Amino acid sequence: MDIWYGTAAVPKDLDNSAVTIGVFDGVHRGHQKLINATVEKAREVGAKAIMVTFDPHPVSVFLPRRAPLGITTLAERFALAESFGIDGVLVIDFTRELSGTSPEKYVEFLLEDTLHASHVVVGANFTFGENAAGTADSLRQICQSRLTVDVIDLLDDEGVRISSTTVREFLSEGDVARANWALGRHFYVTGPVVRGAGRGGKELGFPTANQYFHDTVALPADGVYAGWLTILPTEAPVSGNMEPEVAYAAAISVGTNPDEQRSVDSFVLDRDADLYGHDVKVEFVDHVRAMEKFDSVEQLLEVMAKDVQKTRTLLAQDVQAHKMAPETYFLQAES
Amino acid sequence: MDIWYGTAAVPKDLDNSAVTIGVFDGVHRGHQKLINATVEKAREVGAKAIMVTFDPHPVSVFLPRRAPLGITTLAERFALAESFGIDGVLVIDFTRELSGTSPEKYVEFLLEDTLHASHVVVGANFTFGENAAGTADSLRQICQSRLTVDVIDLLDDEGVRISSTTVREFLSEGDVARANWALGRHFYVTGPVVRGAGRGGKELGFPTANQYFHDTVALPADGVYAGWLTILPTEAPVSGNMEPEVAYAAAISVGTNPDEQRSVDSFVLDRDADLYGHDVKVEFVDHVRAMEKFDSVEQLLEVMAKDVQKTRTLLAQDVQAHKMAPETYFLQAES
Amino acid sequence: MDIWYGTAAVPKDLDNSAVTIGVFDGVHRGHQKLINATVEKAREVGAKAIMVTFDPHPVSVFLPRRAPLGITTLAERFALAESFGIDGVLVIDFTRELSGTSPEKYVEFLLEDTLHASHVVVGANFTFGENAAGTADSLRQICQSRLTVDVIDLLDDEGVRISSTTVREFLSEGDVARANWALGRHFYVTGPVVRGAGRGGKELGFPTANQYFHDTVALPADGVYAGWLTILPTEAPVSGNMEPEVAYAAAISVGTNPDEQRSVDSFVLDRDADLYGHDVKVEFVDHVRAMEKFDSVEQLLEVMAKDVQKTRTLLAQDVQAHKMAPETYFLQAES
Amino acid sequence: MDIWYGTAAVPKDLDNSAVTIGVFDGVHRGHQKLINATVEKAREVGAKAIMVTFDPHPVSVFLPRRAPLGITTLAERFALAESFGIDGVLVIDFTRELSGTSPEKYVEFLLEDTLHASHVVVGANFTFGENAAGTADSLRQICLTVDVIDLLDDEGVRISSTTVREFLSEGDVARANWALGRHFYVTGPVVRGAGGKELGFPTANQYFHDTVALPADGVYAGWLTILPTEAPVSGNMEPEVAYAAAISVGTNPTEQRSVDSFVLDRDADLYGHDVKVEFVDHVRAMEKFDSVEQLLEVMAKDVQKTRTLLAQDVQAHKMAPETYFLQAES
Amino acid sequence: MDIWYGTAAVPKDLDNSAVTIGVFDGVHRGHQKLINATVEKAREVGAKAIMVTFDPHPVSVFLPRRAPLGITTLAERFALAESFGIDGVLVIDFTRELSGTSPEKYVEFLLEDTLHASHVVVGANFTFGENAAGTADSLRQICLTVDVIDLLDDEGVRISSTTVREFLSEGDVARANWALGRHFYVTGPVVRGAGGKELGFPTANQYFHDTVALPADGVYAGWLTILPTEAPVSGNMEPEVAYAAAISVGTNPTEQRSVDSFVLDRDADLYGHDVKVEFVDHVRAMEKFDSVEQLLEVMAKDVQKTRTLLAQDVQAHKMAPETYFLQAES
Amino acid sequence: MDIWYGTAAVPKDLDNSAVTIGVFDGVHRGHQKLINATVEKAREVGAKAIMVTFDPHPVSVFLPRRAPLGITTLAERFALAESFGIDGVLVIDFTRELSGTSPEKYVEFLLEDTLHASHVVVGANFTFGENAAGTADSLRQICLTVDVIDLLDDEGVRISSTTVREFLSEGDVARANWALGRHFYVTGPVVRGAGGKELGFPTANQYFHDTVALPADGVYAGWLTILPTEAPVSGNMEPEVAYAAAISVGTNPTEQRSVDSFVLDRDADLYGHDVKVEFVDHVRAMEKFDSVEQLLEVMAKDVQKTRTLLAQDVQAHKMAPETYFLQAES
Repeated sequence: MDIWYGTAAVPKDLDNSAVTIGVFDGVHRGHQKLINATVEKAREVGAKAIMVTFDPHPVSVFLPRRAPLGITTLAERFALAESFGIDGVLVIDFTRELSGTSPEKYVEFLLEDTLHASHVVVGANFTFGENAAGTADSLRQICQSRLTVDVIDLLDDEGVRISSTTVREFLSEGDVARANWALGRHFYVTGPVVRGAGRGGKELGFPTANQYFHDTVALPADGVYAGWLTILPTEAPVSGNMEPEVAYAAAISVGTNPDEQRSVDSFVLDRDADLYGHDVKVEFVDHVRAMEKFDSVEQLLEVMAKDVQKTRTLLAQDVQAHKMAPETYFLQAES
Repeated sequence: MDIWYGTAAVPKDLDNSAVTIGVFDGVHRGHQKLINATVEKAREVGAKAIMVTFDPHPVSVFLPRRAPLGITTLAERFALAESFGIDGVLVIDFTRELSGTSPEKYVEFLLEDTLHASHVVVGANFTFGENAAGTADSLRQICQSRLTVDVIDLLDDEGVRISSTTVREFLSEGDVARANWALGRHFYVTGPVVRGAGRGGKELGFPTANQYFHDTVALPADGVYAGWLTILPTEAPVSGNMEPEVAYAAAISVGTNPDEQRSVDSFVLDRDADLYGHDVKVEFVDHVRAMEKFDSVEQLLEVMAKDVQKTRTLLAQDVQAHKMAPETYFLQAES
Repeated sequence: MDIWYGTAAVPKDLDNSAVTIGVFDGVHRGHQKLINATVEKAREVGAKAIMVTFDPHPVSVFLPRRAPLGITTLAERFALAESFGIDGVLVIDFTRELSGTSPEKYVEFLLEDTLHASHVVVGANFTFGENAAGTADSLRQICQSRLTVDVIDLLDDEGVRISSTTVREFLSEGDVARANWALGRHFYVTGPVVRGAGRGGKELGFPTANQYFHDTVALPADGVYAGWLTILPTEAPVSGNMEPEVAYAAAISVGTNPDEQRSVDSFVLDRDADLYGHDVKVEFVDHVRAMEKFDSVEQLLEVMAKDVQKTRTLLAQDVQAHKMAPETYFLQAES
Repeated sequence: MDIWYGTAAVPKDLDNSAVTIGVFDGVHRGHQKLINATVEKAREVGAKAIMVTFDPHPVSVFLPRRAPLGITTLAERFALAESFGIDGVLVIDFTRELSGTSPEKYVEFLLEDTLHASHVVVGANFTFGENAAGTADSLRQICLTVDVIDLLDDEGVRISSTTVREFLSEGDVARANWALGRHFYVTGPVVRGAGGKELGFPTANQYFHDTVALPADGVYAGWLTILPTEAPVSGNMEPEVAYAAAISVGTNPTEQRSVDSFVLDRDADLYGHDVKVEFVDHVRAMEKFDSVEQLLEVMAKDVQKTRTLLAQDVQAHKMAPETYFLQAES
Repeated sequence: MDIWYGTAAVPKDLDNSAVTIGVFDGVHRGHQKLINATVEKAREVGAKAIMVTFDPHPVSVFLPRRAPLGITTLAERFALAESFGIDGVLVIDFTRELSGTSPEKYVEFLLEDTLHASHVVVGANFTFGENAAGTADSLRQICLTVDVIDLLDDEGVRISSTTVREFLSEGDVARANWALGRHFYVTGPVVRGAGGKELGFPTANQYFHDTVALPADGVYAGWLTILPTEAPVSGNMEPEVAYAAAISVGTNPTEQRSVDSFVLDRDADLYGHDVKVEFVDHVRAMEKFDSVEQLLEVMAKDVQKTRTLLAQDVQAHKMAPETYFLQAES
Repeated sequence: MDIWYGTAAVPKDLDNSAVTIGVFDGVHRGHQKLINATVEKAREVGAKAIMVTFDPHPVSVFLPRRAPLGITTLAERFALAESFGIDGVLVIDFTRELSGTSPEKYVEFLLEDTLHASHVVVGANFTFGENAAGTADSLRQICLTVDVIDLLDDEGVRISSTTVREFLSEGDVARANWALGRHFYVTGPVVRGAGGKELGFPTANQYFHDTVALPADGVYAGWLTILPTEAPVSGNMEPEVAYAAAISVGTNPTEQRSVDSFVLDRDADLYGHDVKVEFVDHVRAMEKFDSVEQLLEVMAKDVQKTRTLLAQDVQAHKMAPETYFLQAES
């Protein structure tokens, strides 16, 4: 999949495209409707399916450091776009271009001159141009004859509007199950594993993996979650009895540095391993409990054992729910 | 108007004075009663009207960094004193002098030896001398024969006690209208304009002016306010269509750095300007709304347009209320 | 009293001991039951009475920077142990040894090989060995024949469980009287006195002593307390009219730096002194009031005088309660 | 003078203009040659004299926080351009536009479509377009009359923003001033320091951010002016008069810079006012003091030396202020 | 290869082993002599080749934050040991064990009870036990065949972790590489910088913590490789190919280090990928730039010099990468 | 000894006194001449010997955070004054009083009204009143008998707070001690470091703020004393005995100072105790270590050198401690 930063990086000999445009933060189920429609039309006419997206977040251009939390990193947005069949992503920076352009010139410059589009797919909530004057309705009238426009309704399901906003609200409440339901997959983060408390292995109380994430990353509320930890493909040696590319059952503690840097510390069920130096994916399945303070090692280990018990039950159920479950996983029936 | 720092800076040949003594933070309507009485008596007897005030705040001498927030800067206290007819301000630093003096020696040294006063005006709540032993009643008895004393009742109006404390409470609640009512003018701050989000001009979403204030400055609660922005007299060129010395209608967003440094970002109605490098006065008129987070540029601009609508209405009313309104102003009837 | 850090520092020719094992944070009334039983048995058999304790806190090994607040410093734990008749303290660091040992090998290595114990005294809640598998019951069965075991019930009195946890809860609520009741003494801190607001002496509003404590130190909730300040033995000269080794009546303000560094500022009743450079012990007796903000020096001094009035009453009562009262004290009947 | 941020801010009805282009940092004597040529032409033809300049500094776009120190602020660059008769400044941000463009489309977009220029004045070192391909040579060929002006050499010294920054960093403010064609200055609010009659408390305390070019740490002779204000002044100073001053430039150790001004023969405290400090000559390097007696002695010597140096500056009145206060002795 | 943290992590059923012991920082050519001897023996006897190493660095236990800079990370130490055929690494933390022990009980506890060693390979400088009393001499007497290998001297230079750190600190990466027996490298994620087609925006921006040994600030010729990934790549680079690159090493002033790579003749942005940067030779010391023209000119000269140096590296292909991209000219 | 903060704290019924005035930082041998003369007179006449001193340092009032480093703390200044027989110290804060006053009213307010002095002893360098106008000369004329004592010169060296600070900054503690008339020392609480029997873990770890004068970074021979306490001591040290020690002075890089004491032939941990560290002579400059073997070797050499130097100090017993512990060998 091609990735272009700014209109000037798009190949001049681009022949034809079907285009979808949006922030696409999270690539949730509504976003997938736009992408699927774009891919389908591109196939039909023998064109490239192109996503136009935005980095930095358009809100951050007006209100620096008050933009919405990123449901996914830009990199994972690319990975998700590719997985749903996008052939190219054009990333637009509103501090560089297209911020002060009229709706008419926006379409002329972006859709026609740059992308040579024959079809554009946008959500009902789409806006564009100076002071957000262009709407989904405007785009339909501006693109009369010149190219076909498919405006897709926002997705309402089980009485909830699926949007980046609603996914962020679920995460903030610790309702990862509802977040997952709206995303169409397990919410996840990926990152390197650092040195933490003790060394991973025989001690139940030392995490298998310690990670830190910056305060622009959307994470579930502080607490303990059932989930799956996967060591991403690697030839580096692994300390202990975990293999790369397998989803291992884990109890995951999300915390906040006492400093809004967040910690994600994973306790892998029934395994003795230390994952320092590896890149790992952590997917969240369900909430287990709120954070609490411990007054003794005995009490700490007791609560950890209960976390393991409930995690095992939640994950045994997740494996059945199954469109989301991992293809290759490890979960023991008991300790 | 003369400004003296410490008793030693007062001219030795000072002939005669009528004196008022207090912190005078805010120079609110009660303070104005003390000042007006002092100016009147000074005129009658051909004397100088002198304010004795205190910097740092007397509370900060005992409890550093727990003094009350400054309603105005010391500099603006001077400007306000001058505007009500004070001829000289004596600024006393309790870390340097007069902290451990008996009431008797306080009067002897300050009022007689230093200021050569024939009249003193104080509020009913006045205290002085070591461990605050001197009261308004004490001053009357100590100054028998030697000089006349006028003790003025604290101001109660519309069932509220007008004091620096009550003004601070109104500001903290976001009730700038009540603060203004107690002050007898629009609450304001002045400062240099810095570089902020984007550049001021055609974009409705970029502030016309970005400012920052230290955490010792009393400001209204975080939120959006209707008010007036004035570029103070200057020969420096101005980017865009604002002229110096005119009060321009503005929607003002008061925020807090996510760090208790406060931001004041002003969106000037119907103008396209960037005020970087200029000193500006921002006066607050009324509360418009609480702060909120924005999930899209469309939503942000929508709320900003509603802020403008309500600001225009509040300011059209302010112009009529009129003892406070600015003498030279710009406010369009519509966008 | 001997203090050994780690098993390797214990004398190889140690002949015989009666041992008690625990964190012992606070050396509260329950802890004293364990210590008293250990001292008694050691005397009976002509052995050394040994405390095995832990630093860092065992919880901090698993959850760094989330361990419980220290009721006392390690140093004061030593001082308290000595005062109840302990002959030696062995300090174990679980990052260095005994963390991953089986219960059987824990007893073999620590109690037999290192301490040559003939008797061990533990609380009903005692655990030991890898993943806390050893209990008070396990210890009894493991030590069959080899050495006698006395397991002492946790102390319940007046419907409260006396534990380090309950003492910490009382302190956090500002209930120093209940904390004191559980400890069997006045809760106290000791530290050097630094330069603070003004200089101690004639001014009622300047503290006699300013102190700061790190955020790992358990202190009562922010507010004002009645208590006793003692200058610890010293030949250094003392500014003002306080003598070393006398408990002086004081109103103590506990605060928090606006930074979780805590301040303890003591206003010594009826004394004029500045304690810069001295080490001082501050013991808490009862809560007087919550913290408040002051808008004037008059108001500040008024509240301070009321603090003195209530402090004098609370301390006059404390002197009668008397098992805790200080042996040598200064408290005037009136100002 | 108008100020436009970006090409889209420029009025569409701009009928005609004479344009000069450059960073113009310091608006030194070489820059004045370009501006003077641009203004003379415009006033001759009744057209607007336009300066195209750059913020952030073009280097900082490639190397953030490794750009050269600002000889003046952008605000003072506007003030100086206006003082030399420029009618409009267009400020270009290379992170927003005119970066990836070729020389051909740079000239078409900027000079023709945006500014409708009939005349353009540039330095011999001028470059433009992607990879700095465009040169003063490349501009001439593309038609719009083009005046290319040699870089200024005087007394064997190349006058450039670089050579001015060198003089300042070395503490040689006299040479800096000679290259600038005026006294180097900074302007800013006065903050609280230590308050007067006492010789050792500064009349004014100021701090500056680390991107501001200042002379090397040391003591300098200069002039302090209170900028026009109706606000009251504590002590015996009046606004809009240049007062003789010994100026101590320092660094906050363990690079926020301090500029503390001791005004000669005046007893005043300038807290809250905006003040202009112009530097005339170097007096001495920084030193540490072990007693008050020593400090006050060296300060009296700073004053003596300052009087002499400023007396000379007044006589060679080309750069001296028009209304000033300076006593011959205490 | 297995990795065991502490003696208690080692399998109890470890029947037999050939062991080498040391800090092994950098796994330089002297270290390879020890590892090669340990591996040859084990493969001969069908036993496990074991490396006992130390984290934290033994010096840091006595002098926290005064330990020598890490030539490689502990992770790269594992990767290198595995590359030379080591079957297990035992990592010892001296704050947990083997510190207060005598030489006798060190050997008994570590080599006999834990590793069941029949052969041990150590450097002539090896010491152990409390107060570094144990020596290579003291090890021989205690029976387990012991091979003590002289420290490596080549071309009149002692090859040690110390001499490698010296070469790096001086900017002499060529000599560092000669002592290492490979190109010195670092690996890490690429972060955001300034985004391409523009020569002056780096292809990849990286930062490193202050315990990482890096060459002296300056510009170096090297190779950048995108580590194996299925993630998409922006621009015309493929994973697992070594691309020619001019690498600028810098320091965040007022010691976080930056490593910014300008990949020759490629237009790409490697944000979010993990990248290996190997250093071949020094090009130039750091310098400041006063214009874009100057910056781009020096960058073109960096590219020219880099092409030449890398051409030489390719020819002397002992340390050169197996699959690489390098153009003879623009 | 009484301690009064400000003139208003002094008892009104103070009937008579002999006064000395000065900063008295370090209470060096020149200061002792003034104090001795003041005490002898008072004890002769049965009056109080009074020292008027200054906090903050008078320089810091003019130049905050540019004052000279404190040779001792104010607390140790009180302790030293008391040790030389001073009956009261009056501490003057120049930001509170005696600043704007003339020489005449300074003497009237301080010496007559406040202290009721019949005798005053000052150094030849003494100044007072606004702008340091008052001198030792100006004091004599104003009647109160006045003894002005020359500054101390010995072995061709001027003994002053300045020359003591110079010796310390250079690492020449022997010369500092000679000028002081005692071993230079600091006192403070011992904090946690790395815990013993191990030679390389310090017996005591301390930190000091950046206003404390300390010798240059390096290793020194000295004595460590645990100050009187009933608190238990871990290991084989007793309170109130001076133990031989190798003392490492260091700086927290990227200026908090460390003082880490390795007590000879003792196995102890002094966490939580207050400790006095006195410096006798310089052993070596700081160096970096690349191995534990090297570190322990140099530490053994530090111990050997320390034994020799302290043996000499004991013999020339004028500055040596009265009760000490020092072994001739391990």
